[PDB]
Amino acid sequence: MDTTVPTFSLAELQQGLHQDEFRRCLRDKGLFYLTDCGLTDTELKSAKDIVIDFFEHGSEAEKRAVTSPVPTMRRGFTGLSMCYSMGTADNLFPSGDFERIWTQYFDRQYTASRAVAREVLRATGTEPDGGVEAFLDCEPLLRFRYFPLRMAPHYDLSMVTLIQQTFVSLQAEVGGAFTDLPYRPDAVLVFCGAIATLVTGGQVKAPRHHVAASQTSSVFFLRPNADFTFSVPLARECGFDVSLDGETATFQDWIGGNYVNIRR
Amino acid sequence: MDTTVPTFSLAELQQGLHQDEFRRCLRDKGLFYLTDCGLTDTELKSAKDIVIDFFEHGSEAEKRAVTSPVPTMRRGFTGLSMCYSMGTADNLFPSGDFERIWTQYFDRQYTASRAVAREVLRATGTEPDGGVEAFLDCEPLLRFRYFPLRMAPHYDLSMVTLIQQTFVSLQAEVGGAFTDLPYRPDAVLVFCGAIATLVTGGQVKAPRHHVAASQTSSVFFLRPNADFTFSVPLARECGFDVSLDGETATFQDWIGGNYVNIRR
Amino acid sequence: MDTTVPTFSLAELQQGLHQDEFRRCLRDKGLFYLTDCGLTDTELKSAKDIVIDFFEHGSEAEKRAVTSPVPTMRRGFTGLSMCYSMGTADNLFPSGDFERIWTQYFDRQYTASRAVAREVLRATGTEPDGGVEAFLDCEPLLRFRYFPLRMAPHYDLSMVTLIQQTFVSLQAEVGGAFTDLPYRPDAVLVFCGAIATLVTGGQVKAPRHHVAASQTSSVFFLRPNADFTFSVPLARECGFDVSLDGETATFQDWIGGNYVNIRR
Ligand SMILES: CC(C)C(=O)C(=O)O
Ligand SMILES: CC(C)C(=O)C(=O)O
Ligand SMILES: CC(C)C(=O)C(=O)O
Ligand SMILES: [Fe+2]
Ligand SMILES: [Fe+2]
Ligand SMILES: [Fe+2]
Repeated sequence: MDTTVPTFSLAELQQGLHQDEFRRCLRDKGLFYLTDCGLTDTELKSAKDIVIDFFEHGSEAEKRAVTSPVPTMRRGFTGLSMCYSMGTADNLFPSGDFERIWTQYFDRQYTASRAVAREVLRATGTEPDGGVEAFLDCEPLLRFRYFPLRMAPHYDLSMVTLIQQTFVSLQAEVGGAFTDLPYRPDAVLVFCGAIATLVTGGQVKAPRHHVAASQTSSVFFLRPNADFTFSVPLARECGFDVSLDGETATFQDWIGGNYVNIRR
Repeated sequence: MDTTVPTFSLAELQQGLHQDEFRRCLRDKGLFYLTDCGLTDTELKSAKDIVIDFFEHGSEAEKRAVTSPVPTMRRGFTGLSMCYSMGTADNLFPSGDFERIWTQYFDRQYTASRAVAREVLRATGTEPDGGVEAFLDCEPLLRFRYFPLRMAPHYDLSMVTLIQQTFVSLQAEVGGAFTDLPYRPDAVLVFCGAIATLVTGGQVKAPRHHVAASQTSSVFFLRPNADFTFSVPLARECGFDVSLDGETATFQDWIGGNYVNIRR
Repeated sequence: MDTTVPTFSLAELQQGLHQDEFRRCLRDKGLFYLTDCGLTDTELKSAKDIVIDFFEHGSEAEKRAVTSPVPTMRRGFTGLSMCYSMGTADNLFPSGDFERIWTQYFDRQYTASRAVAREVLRATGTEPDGGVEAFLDCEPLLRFRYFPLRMAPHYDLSMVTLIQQTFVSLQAEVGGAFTDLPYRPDAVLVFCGAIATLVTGGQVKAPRHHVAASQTSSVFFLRPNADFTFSVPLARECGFDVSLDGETATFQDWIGGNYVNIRR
């Protein structure tokens, strides 16, 4: 088996091309680069520069105004390296220019994430309980980190995670070995998460990955709604060590009352 | 903005003084020293000496008699450095003298914690679902540690946490930088926790803190009851990344079936 | 008190012998070696050799065929050192010979685990809610690790955990000090877990242990069903820091929707 991380054009997938290859990739690797999805180094520059400007030239007062009262990294500024997070609502923006630039950037990320997830579902003949569109109108989280192992091995609990980033620190398990994941100015890196594995009945792999040890990274988590419902027996069938009584359960029943993005 | 950790007299607060300054502190810093609350180095000496005596001169048999069958550090003796924990009931005391001394010490800590939390609620015009007194008649946990980073950065999930302690190891984020928190023989240190943030609708900050690397520390967590109820949309509004279906939820729905005191 | 890790013959226990000594051990130590339970170095050789052969001579393709889409270590092969896991159903076997050998090995482990747990319940006069047999027909997990501190201090959340293994790395807290736990070709090592503490009302200790830093170890967790029910007030009485509203709760209510095997 070739341990090369493949690349797929979103447009070609939506045209019904490379279906066998796509299904194979999802099952055996669970990761791939995605082109023709409206996201490149171009649509990233604007957002990157303005947030970097904020991280470097923003005053403690300005940063305070966009910092949540609890340091959860859900919205606004966070000092972990620095981070800026946002979602579909309840956002914290430092300026009008910043808001316009980041709202557009977030929208493009959310659109691309839903589109590729839509293809993952179609290629596996998966109809989520409640329908595809209700499943995809969810609870995304975008996190931009600035770093002027650096992250332990783990897998994502998202449906899919889109990464842009800017030495190759990011590595993922492929074929049984850690493969480097360099940036592609013309594409976005896609990691399938445990929810893709769960909703498709085990047809999709959620690969482990980590960051080895100055750069920036944009991570977009497409996460299901709390009421997303699934089959308990089926979950057991593909590796989930669930402690759920009954035949069906929700994302909330499984993970709890607070979103958990990664797992070791 | 001045990054000085302020001090407030509990008596003066209860008199309606320094309200604007108190509200400001709660919002921008989330920590402060508290005087005139019935807790000083005097009321600590008795408890400290007797527990230290136990840690140093107690036999393995005597320690066994006050050690829980599961090493949870909820009640009795624990060997992590050593620790002694207690609550409102189901306690484990090694001697009659010990029980009298620590029951009085616990009562003073619980009274002071409820009193300052009462002021936090009043200064923010907060009426918890179910009322103030039902909210404050809760599930406190007192932990005394003896140490004859030493603790990773985190925030507390309590309403408020009171610390006495005895080189300055304790540090908290203030103004965007770690500020030392030395002991005050005449005051107790108060950290606001995530529940203060939650119940007040985001009017209170839960500051991150840690312990840098021989001394003793008394930590009192004022924790809500499992059935404490709050608004889900409001929680989302102040930074909580909740995965809760519906409009209202309980502490148990959010955190789960076991108390969690801190979060990184 | 003697800090020696005792040994009990399962057959002698089932005959009503050494009851006081057994109860004492369960209360003060929570661990012991078990002989005459159908498990020795003999019944381990076959399984060990064949899995070692797989770990060393198995191709990436063969390992892939028995690897779950999510890296949970619940079933099949896992590359953490390597590991092979199995349960009562939904298993992944690389060959017919492997399946026959490991199914028999698993059955012997499950039978021995239920038998000793049955004795733990009898010696403490414990009748689980719903009855003994329903409690023991549960959700076991067997994990075989190959290692051609190595594990932080923790306690198990199982009813009981059986260990075989093959310098003494394994250590447990006994009498207030870490005692080495060498292998016994004629016996299996038994650690009592938090569920034994819980179901017996605090009559059984769940000892902390860890692995100091090439060998193999077989760990069998006898875990309760999600619907196992217990008394909340009683749980509080023996050290469990539960945040459960009401008088009764289930394992799922306490731990959540995913099994958790250990706790620090
Ligand atoms: C650091 C990025 C690449 C990541 O894996 C994550 O945030 O889950
Ligand atoms: C160590 C003390 C100061 C603490 O932060 C805690 O226990 O939460
Ligand atoms: C490593 C083994 C002995 C263990 O303690 C466990 O897996 O819980
Ligand atoms: Fe990740
Ligand atoms: Fe703390
Ligand atoms: Fe263990």
